Amino acid sequence: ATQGVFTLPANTRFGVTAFANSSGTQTVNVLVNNETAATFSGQSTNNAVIGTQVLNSGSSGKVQVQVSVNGRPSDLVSAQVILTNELNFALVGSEDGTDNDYNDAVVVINWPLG
Ligand SMILES: [Ca+2]
Ligand SMILES: [Ca+2]
Repeated sequence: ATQGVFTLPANTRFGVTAFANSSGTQTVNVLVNNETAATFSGQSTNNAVIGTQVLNSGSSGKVQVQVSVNGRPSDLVSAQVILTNELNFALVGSEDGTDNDYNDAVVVINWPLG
């Protein structure tokens, strides 16, 4: 199925944070309104934060995460969790290789902020 796409409440601030666990340099692209809204890049094998930023959900609430390593799109897994009907986590893992640890770039989106 389509992965890494999440519908957020409109005009809502959310945080997006990316970690790396791979030999390769990860390029995390965050699209709000089908237009690019933030880009994280970095390399780590120790869960290093390669980016963190607060964005606004925009008119449509459509937020998309895309991961590529060396210009090759990683395979994505994703899901959304809601705790006490109020605290939202949009979760993405990605695989750039063959071991299928899906942690090569990990992306968390959380809202609401404040
Ligand atoms: Ca991997
Ligand atoms: Ca890995």
